[PDB]
Amino acid sequence: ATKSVLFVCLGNICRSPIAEAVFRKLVTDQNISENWRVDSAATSGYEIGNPPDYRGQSCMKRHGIPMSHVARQITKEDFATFDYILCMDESNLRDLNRKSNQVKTCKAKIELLGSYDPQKQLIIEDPYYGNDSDFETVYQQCVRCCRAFLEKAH
Ligand SMILES: O=C(CS(=O)(=O)O)Nc1nc2ccccc2s1
Repeated sequence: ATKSVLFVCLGNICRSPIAEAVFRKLVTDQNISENWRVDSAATSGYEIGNPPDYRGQSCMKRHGIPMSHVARQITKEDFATFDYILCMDESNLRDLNRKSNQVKTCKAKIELLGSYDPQKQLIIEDPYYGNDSDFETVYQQCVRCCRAFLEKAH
């Protein structure tokens, strides 16, 4: 379009780097990655500079999905440049809305990624203190939500 989407979670080391990687693969598989700007960022500064939690890498390797990212915090600019900001839970959503009201230009539509899930699992829960099966759940949620978002944005 070019179209753009920013996936957001608390740390940008587990949920949103997986979502970003899943989405980039989907558009690359459909020959339209050049039409999309895809990224991920954190609401917080807890993990800035760090790559995805290696448990998430292990999950993505199993599914054949390339993932390469260094954590960064969302900035005021992101609200002006992204068409969609898709986040994981209600705390992310609250924080993003708070930040968005501090800027003059907010192009982005800010929503829960789970609002796209055909299976209606609204919240994508933080797997950091969970186990490998929690990362797998997060992955599967991202696949379903990302596919539906690409098909038709709200
Ligand atoms: O970073 C993530 C996961 S994700 O938001 O990247 O999916 N979860 C955190 N839990 C904590 C808990 C304590 C301190 C810092 C952090 S960071």
